[PDB]
Amino acid sequence: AEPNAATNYATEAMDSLKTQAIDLISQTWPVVTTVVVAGLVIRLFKKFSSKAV
Amino acid sequence: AEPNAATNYATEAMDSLKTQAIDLISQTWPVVTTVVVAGLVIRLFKKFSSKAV
Repeated sequence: AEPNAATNYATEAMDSLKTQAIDLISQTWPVVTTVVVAGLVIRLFKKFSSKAV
Repeated sequence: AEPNAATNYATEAMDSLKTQAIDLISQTWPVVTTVVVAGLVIRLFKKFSSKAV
């Protein structure tokens, strides 16, 4: 009753904070994917210079 | 006889005041239990923010 109804409202804002934290981390994934675009494209250019040496 | 019968009527209202004071304190216990519902639910939310830091 007393802590049961209090944990019903608390669980509602906790699951909206779980879904919106998964959205914020979904903006993190494409940013580190673009950092790996600089790593793979620049390091393939280093393969151009080393292979011609 | 004289203070003995006087203390019989006085003891009757004293034991009705003991039982009804135990009832009034039984309304006090669930009110401080709801204050501990704010302490444990709010302080578990503070555990959410501190654990993500």
